[PDB]
Amino acid sequence: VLQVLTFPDDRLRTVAKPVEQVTPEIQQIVDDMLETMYAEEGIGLAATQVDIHQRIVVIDISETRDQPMVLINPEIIEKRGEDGIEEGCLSVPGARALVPRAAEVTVKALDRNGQEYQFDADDLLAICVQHELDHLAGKLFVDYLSPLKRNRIKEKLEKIKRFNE
Ligand SMILES: [Zn+2]
Repeated sequence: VLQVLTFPDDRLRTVAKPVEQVTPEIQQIVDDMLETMYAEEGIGLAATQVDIHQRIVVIDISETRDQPMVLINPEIIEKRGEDGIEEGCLSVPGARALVPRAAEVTVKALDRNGQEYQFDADDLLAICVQHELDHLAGKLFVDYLSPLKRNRIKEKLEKIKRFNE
């Protein structure tokens, strides 16, 4: 029954806790998060973004939208090089900006079945991994921008929700 939190919500700054065991409940969070992500046409989503404060990320960067990746307790064990591309975020609707990142990452994680696995990534996946793990640390891509640009984005989003609740 998930919707995405939007900047400047303080719940987006919560540091996620490790998942302890991959239970059917965790599997259900995973499934729901993938449905949300596809419906919002995203290529990644962190649990923190739907107010679930546990280290779960889902990603699909494929143009055919059928190559899902599930990352439970992901950890970047090595970063190499520098790169960056234009990023957006379902939690920052309407904003896009170049973010400096590592070019390559080595990532360890559990899959949807609790199997630990390790992989290297570059290009869009490396970027999306970094972006999504930032969320689990309470960081948003607008944190890499200038204050004036970030403040404008914040003010525009606050306006949108000013009559809520
Ligand atoms: Zn994001």
